[PDB]
Amino acid sequence: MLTMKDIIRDGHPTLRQKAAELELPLTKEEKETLIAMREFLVNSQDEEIAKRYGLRSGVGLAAPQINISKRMIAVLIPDDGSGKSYDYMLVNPKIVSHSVQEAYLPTGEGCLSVDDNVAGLVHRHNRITIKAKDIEGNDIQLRLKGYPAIVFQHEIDHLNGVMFYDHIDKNHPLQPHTDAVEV
Ligand SMILES: O=C(O)C[C@@H](Cc1ccccc1)C(=O)SCC(=O)c1ccccc1
Ligand code: NI
Repeated sequence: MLTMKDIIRDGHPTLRQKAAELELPLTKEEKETLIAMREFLVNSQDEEIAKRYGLRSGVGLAAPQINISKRMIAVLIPDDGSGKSYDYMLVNPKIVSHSVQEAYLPTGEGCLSVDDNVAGLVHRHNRITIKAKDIEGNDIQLRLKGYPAIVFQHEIDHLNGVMFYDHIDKNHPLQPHTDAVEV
């Protein structure tokens, strides 16, 4: 199983690479790492197993963060109120379309690869559409609004070597952009 000593840290140059597109079907090794990625999130969201392996809680993980410069991500966003959950393992994900309307988390964002908390808003597209491949090479099209949209944008950002904190306005970090929804 993956643990925190697998996650590489801010300053590591793999995080600033642009990750390569995978050929299909995937290799057994590639499937294993994507499955594990998911298992990490699951594990980090169990209070006992996180206690035991000192896992920080995660809802998203990009392969670059375990130092694998390939275009795959996992997302595991448990129910939390509404009856929507999000358990996706995606290969070569791509945002094909999005809203003009931006959204943001009022308390900013976090990143497993980052150890300081960093205050500042990260404006994102409130709605998105992603085309991707699943772990068996079948086709996925996701329509996402709100928190999931942000989460998946966060992880996609990782594949282009973009960190959430690059989106912070230097001089007015807590200033909402006009007409942006708070999530
Ligand atoms: O480090 C990562 O890339 C994963 C990260 C992504 C993230 C996206 C959008 C906003 C904040 C962070 C996290 O999953 S941080 C953990 C988290 O937000 C959480 C987990 C369980 C319960 C409540 C919150
Ligand atoms: Ni991150």
